[PDB]
Amino acid sequence: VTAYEEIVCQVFAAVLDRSDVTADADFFALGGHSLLSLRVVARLRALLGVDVGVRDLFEAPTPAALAARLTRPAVTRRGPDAPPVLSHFQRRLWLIEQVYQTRGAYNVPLAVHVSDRLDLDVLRAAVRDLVARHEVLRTLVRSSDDGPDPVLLAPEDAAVDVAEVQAAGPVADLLAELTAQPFDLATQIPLRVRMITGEQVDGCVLLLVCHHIAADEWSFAPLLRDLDTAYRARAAGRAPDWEPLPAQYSDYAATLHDWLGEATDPASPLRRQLDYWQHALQDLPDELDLPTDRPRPATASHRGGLARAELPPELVEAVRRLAAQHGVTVFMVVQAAVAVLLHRLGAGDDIPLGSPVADRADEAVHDTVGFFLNTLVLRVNLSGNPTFADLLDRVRAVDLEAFARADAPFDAVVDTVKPPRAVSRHPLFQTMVSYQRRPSDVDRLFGAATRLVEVPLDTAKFDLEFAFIEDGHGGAHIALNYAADLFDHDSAEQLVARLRTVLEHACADPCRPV
Ligand SMILES: *P(=O)(O)OCC(C)(C)[C@@H](O)C(=O)NCCC(=O)NCCSCCN
Repeated sequence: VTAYEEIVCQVFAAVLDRSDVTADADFFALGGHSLLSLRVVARLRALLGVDVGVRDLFEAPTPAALAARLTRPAVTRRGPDAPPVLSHFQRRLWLIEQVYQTRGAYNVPLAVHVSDRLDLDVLRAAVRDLVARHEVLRTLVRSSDDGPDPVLLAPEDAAVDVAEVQAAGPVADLLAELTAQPFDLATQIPLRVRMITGEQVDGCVLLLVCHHIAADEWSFAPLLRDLDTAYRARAAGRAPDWEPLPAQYSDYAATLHDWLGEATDPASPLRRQLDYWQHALQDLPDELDLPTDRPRPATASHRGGLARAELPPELVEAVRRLAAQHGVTVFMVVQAAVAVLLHRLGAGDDIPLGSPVADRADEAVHDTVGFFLNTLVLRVNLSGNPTFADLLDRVRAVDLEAFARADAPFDAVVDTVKPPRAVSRHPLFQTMVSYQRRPSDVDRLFGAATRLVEVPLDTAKFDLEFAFIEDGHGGAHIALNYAADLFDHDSAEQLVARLRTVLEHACADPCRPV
């Protein structure tokens, strides 16, 4: 759970009086000492509601270490002969592709504009190095009577897919097209690389497409970092000089599945967290009464669109200050605003919102390539018509309770709650909200001038997905990924504009009833 880390950083900043704090910043190096540690401890006790002492700050002086400390064995690397192991995340992502024709909805794109057209032969060499380094990028998933089995391809046997694509038409729609092309997870590695060139592009656009089975959005930064390292080494005619990974994805999965235990074991973390969710999701609505343009079709298509809401830097700043002043994360403010929006549209007082939560606290995977996002149902109650400030308190309590049981796999939660099912409706929630932060310092990759370009998706995973996305340097926008079966594009533009309006009012006056 990243939220503990963000709150610690928040406290460091207010106590040390700096706008300086990152996940790796040492409290004592930043000007903290034993006396000031009292104020960190006191504030964290009031915001997180757990026993913290100077003890923990001494042992774990960084926000990353402190957050992981006050919340299970460390990931251990297995032997060189170690067979691959699929995490329950990967098994669920494989299962999604069997239940539905997703049309590429579970591919994740990463697109980088480059001022120089890259060398396709060096690029292919660098991708091979990237795949050799990260086993998850060359792990196939084959079906069997049972379910899926991992198949780890040897580096020599991992046929990478790297190609140049000339752009006649515009590149942004071409990016969406390349992103949606399907992976056969049983025969192709879950990574595709395309270099878009053309008379209308200056340099090239480098497109990495992963299947989510091998990458979440936190994988963008190590993917670009490692690919940049391999590219520049191969351009110089040598293999990259790599510090080996502290852990492969299968190491993480084996450790996690061993600690999780079996659901029939009453002392297992799995059963204990499932029992929490069974009670926390009792009497859940099948779905929220949302204003759609078309009824829910019999078959889900995963066709989608993308509507953006721009946020003035003043608004971004006000939202950060509103979060800091109420002791919540920026995500929590966005989540509360989504709940108010659905509430005002007539969804009721019981608002379940799905949200991805990264399981990346262990230092061995904090910055590695893989899929670590569990999906949690964050159940927001809005009865009693409280203020926005009251709702921020409710949302913090709901989220911290939930984040303490973030390891129960979402598919096991569904199996435990047993909601009424329907293929055209995602179970337990149909609206997701998340907070995302794009990589910083990716401006000078591959010896050129580089910048990320966002890819307009033609797919959607739920009815609605709201993402508060920070670019790598202080900018932010809201992206609404909507199901095209249900919403016209103009309806989605209006929804995401209303979300911004709720945020404007909240920062202006959070003592206003919702
Ligand atoms: P933090 O690590 O920044 O600071 C810890 C301090 C406050 C320095 C703490 O360790 C401390 O005060 N140490 C000094 C303790 C000491 O000297 N005790 C002996 C006093 S002489 C009395 C003999 N009878």
